[PDB]
Amino acid sequence: QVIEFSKYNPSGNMTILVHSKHDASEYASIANQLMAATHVCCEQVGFIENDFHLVMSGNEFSGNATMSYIHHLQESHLLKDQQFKVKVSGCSDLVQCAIHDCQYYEVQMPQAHRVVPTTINMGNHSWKALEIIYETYVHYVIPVKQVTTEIQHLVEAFVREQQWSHKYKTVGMMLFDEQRQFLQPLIYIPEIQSLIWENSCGSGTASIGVFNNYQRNDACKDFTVHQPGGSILVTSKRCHQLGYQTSIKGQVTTVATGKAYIE
Amino acid sequence: QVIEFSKYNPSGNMTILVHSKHDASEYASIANQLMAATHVCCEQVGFIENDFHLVMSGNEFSGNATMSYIHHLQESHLLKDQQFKVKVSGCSDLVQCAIHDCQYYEVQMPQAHRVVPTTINMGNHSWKALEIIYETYVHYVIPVKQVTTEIQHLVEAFVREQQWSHKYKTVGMMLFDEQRQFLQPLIYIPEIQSLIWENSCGSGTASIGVFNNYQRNDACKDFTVHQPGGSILVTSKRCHQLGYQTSIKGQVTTVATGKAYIE
Repeated sequence: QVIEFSKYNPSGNMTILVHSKHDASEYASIANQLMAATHVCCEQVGFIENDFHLVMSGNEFSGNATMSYIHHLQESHLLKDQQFKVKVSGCSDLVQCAIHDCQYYEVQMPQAHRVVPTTINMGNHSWKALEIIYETYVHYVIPVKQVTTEIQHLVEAFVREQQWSHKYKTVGMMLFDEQRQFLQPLIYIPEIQSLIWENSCGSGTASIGVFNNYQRNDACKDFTVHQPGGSILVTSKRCHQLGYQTSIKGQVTTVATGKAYIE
Repeated sequence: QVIEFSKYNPSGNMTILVHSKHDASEYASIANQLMAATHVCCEQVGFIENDFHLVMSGNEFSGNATMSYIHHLQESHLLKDQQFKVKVSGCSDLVQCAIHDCQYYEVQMPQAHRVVPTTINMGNHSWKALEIIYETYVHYVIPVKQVTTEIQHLVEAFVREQQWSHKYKTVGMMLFDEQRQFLQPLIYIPEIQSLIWENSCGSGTASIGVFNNYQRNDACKDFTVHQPGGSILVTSKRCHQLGYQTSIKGQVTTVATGKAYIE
């Protein structure tokens, strides 16, 4: 079976988009084969179906994969700088997207329902954190003076020991060096006990925007969040009853395009 | 810069072959970019230059990359089952290659100059091993009752503590479960202190052939060496003054072909 694909580098969160048409029932099997390290290899797969529609293999929403799709539209379909909406899996409403100058792509992110200032106990210390609750995941923004291997091991231990609400399909521990504007994102998937120190995290970058809004009572615009795989910008503002309104913006590199062979 | 490439799965030792023409001075820069995990990603890159010529990015010889090239010749250039020779980097003479029935590809491997039965001390135990000395590397075939994480950690410790002759560009620790015909290969590159538990190892599979010959005084033909990423067959015989004559044979899957973008 031949799969027409492109492989993208959105700040190291390697993404494949599929251009060829496949039955949606096959998406998980195709994506599982492409993602393998013994295959083309990537961290997530989207299927491209004015009719913009992106379906992630697991029906989840990905800001980094949506950004990759916007990049594809600009470089391949020669879309001009504009604001438009895209239908993406995991979102009830169309997602606000934009092509900006200098090949920056902006993606509206899921709404933070509420935040809770908390402390988490790891080893012999208490860490102030902001719990940010979304419809299908939770992030903890944990300010640190510096990211260290010791703290990473404490965070791994902490996530494996807690019992996580089944509401949260992913749990994010977002270690944030405020001075260096550096995010070291950990994503935990409780269902499969998967723990990953991500190269970059679009949803985590959006959480830094919410954190900034909560901490400062001011909007942030194109706030740079450095991560292991590059940087992503976050724009976030609390808009009265509409709550936090957050987008991320970044660049994407196409690393390859061609045919992948599966089955 | 556009690079026409194919990505191959030779028992998990992911290999890219480049089809487009490039200056040999550029091979290391192109290969370093393609191999990155933020790029197409692979473990080694060969450049395709009756004139069969394969140049590895680091001018080394790879049995698994040569096998991948033979696969390319069979599936793309529709070469029939035949014995032929290929010029490969790292070899003074042309390399004997074959396309066999059922898409098995055979590659003549570098000659083991000599073997030394030895013991190595790791922790509180002595392990019988066969030291197999080649022109530019050394392998230790270490029979084990079973491969364990504890033994893997002992082997890592052992290779980092020894002082290795500069003759040996790579050092291989070949943990071999004889009963299960299972090889757990570790490759150490002293110069860059790189330590890798390989998915598969063509040179290590050839060393198992030499080991079998030394241990039993008989030839082995299509002896199956199971490895983490699949299996490779080894054919090996000691031929009087010509010494050990060894080849490996295996299957290769093409996972993708297309254009990669670098610079």
